[PDB]
Amino acid sequence: TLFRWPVRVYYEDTAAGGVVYHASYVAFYERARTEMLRHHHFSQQALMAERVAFVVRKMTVEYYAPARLDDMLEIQTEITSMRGTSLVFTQRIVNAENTLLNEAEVLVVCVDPLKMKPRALPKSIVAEF
Amino acid sequence: TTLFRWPVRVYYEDTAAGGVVYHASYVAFYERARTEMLRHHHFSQQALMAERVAFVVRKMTVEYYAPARLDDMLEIQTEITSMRGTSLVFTQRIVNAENTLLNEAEVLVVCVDPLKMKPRALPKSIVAEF
Amino acid sequence: TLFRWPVRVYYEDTAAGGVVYHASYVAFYERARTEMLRHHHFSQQALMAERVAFVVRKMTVEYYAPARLDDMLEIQTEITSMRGTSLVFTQRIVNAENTLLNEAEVLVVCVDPLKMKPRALPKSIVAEFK
Amino acid sequence: TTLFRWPVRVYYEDTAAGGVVYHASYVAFYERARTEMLRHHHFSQQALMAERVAFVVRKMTVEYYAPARLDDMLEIQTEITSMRGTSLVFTQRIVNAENTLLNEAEVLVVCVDPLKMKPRALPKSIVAEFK
Ligand SMILES: CCCCCCCCCC(=O)SCCNC(=O)CCNC(=O)[C@H](O)C(C)(C)COP(=O)(O)OP(=O)(O)OC[C@H]1O[C@@H](n2cnc3c(N)ncnc32)[C@H](O)[C@@H]1OP(=O)(O)O
Ligand SMILES: CCCCCCCCCC(=O)SCCNC(=O)CCNC(=O)[C@H](O)C(C)(C)COP(=O)(O)OP(=O)(O)OC[C@H]1O[C@@H](n2cnc3c(N)ncnc32)[C@H](O)[C@@H]1OP(=O)(O)O
Ligand SMILES: CCCCCCCCCC(=O)SCCNC(=O)CCNC(=O)[C@H](O)C(C)(C)COP(=O)(O)OP(=O)(O)OC[C@H]1O[C@@H](n2cnc3c(N)ncnc32)[C@H](O)[C@@H]1OP(=O)(O)O
Repeated sequence: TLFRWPVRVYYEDTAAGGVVYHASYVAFYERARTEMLRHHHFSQQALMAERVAFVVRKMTVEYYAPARLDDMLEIQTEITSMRGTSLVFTQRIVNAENTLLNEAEVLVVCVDPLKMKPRALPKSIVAEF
Repeated sequence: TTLFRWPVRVYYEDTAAGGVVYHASYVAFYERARTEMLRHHHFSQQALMAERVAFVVRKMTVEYYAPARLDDMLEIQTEITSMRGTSLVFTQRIVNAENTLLNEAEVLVVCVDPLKMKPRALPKSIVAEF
Repeated sequence: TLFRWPVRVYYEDTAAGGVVYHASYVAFYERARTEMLRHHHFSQQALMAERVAFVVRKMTVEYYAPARLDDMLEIQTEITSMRGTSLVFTQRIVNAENTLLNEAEVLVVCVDPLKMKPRALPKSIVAEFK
Repeated sequence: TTLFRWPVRVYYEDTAAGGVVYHASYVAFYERARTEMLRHHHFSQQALMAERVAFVVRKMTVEYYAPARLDDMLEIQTEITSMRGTSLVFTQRIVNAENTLLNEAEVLVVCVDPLKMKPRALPKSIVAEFK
């Protein structure tokens, strides 16, 4: 099931060319994944105290069109694959005219954050998705 | 003054090793709140740029009283406390969900022509509003 | 050939939990491409005079092991293919024990800065990196 | 007056729309220079964390006189001007390649135990380095 998250573009996100810096979109995608988890009752600050954490293992981003200061964007996010210790997020960003700006596929691994050691997905998360 | 409130969620990008918000992130938070205060009064800084009007920070003092942390929902509070000629002073504060005062700042802002970095007078539209 | 660029990890690059934030690596790779180009005298000035800019079209990043605060990293960068209007950069990050932390493949398109429309690579870029 | 100098190149990531360096990026640059001044004196904050020693910014004043721009090579200049109990004051400035003064800052830094966010005395070996 799709999760939608709005993001306003501020000065901090722009670069000298007048458009959003290509790495700023990477952060935007992370916020949307965090809010999708939050919507299903997962706080990563809370989980870290339980020695549960999620890290990016692989990421592909393809850039089609720019965003500019003051644009209101929408990040669209789905969990498309789920396995033992990892899951795949498929994401994209559109602007207020529904123009596709870019899209990403993100492989995420569940780890023990003190050992950086992969651990099985909590069955709560497997059931919730 | 007419106070303006803006909520901000703390994400991983805002945090640093050791588990508190990085000190420069607060500076960005304060800027977002000034931008949204302007938006609430019908001003767009992308729009004003084509009109050769922009705002730059000239001086800033920040007090860090207590840390924010990952997943905190914060409130930025913003007032314009002084205006004259080309510049204005914002007084801003940050509180958390307990109403703990985490941070406060005083920001001197100068209106400039962006293609030249010259100070120019605050345009009458702005000063009329605030 | 191979171009090497050192990068020190600072607090701004780290996140809560004590590792480098994943988007920080993306900026590190961009610095190394910029410095690779500079090493061949393709400074920003030189690119502007050639009426070219470079934009990232597609990028894949593999995160094998974390960098941490105070690590001195080495970014290794090579142009692995060059065709028409685009370049592919292959890049890797190792730490001071030569542990492979990260690698990336970056498709970069040559654009004119007016419409940001694709344009053929400058003959000097082609001549230098063939 | 044992000044420490640190060079910084301005990259795209540091700039904002309009073509100047974003005002918060200077704050990061000053932090890098303090960290390198500590490193030159043989201290690592990652290592100090393991000993429950950390440094946090308590107050900062920044003055923006003139902008840095893409690809400028800057020099950050840093001195410790006060050192007392749990805290130090850093005085810093940024010049560009023509020695134009772009920026000045004063930063009050407090030593804390990072697990309790509670101030503690400066490590004796750090006090010895900068006295
Ligand atoms: C971490 C501190 C806690 C706080 C979290 C901070 C949150 C902030 C968010 C970020 O910015 S994360 C920072 C950037 N990312 C990193 O630093 C991660 C660095 N990578 C690692 O440390 C290791 O790669 C990792 C611990 C994630 C995995 O180690 P391994 O090499 O032992 O993984 P392994 O080979 O055992 O396989 C793990 C899973 O990935 C799958 N996998 C690995 N490579 C794959 C691939 N290339 N394609 C498809 N699947 C792949 C693999 O099959 C398996 O799936 P399953 O067990 O569910 O079947
Ligand atoms: C820390 C983990 C590893 C290090 C990471 C370094 C990252 C890189 C550098 C940074 O980015 S630092 C992040 C930004 N700075 C901060 O988060 C510092 C936040 N400030 C504090 O936690 C305290 O002010 C500090 C421990 C430094 C000093 O506490 P004190 O009480 O000893 O000093 P002070 O007298 O100056 O405190 C002023 C006011 O803050 C109040 N306060 C202090 N800590 C508080 C607290 N934890 N919660 C609520 N209020 C607090 C304090 O009681 C007092 O209130 P009143 O004036 O009304 O009496
Ligand atoms: C095009 C940008 C559009 C907006 C995009 C940014 C929005 C996002 C928010 C930010 O991140 S703002 C970026 C950080 N802030 C700055 O870069 C502001 C830099 N400051 C200046 O360019 C000038 O100080 C300013 C135009 C604001 C005022 O110039 P003034 O000379 O009329 O005022 P002032 O007397 O306060 O300037 C103090 C000293 O700086 C000197 N100065 C100013 N501009 C200079 C310059 N360009 N080159 C060398 N010196 C300069 C000025 O002459 C004077 O030197 P002296 O008192 O020692 O004689």
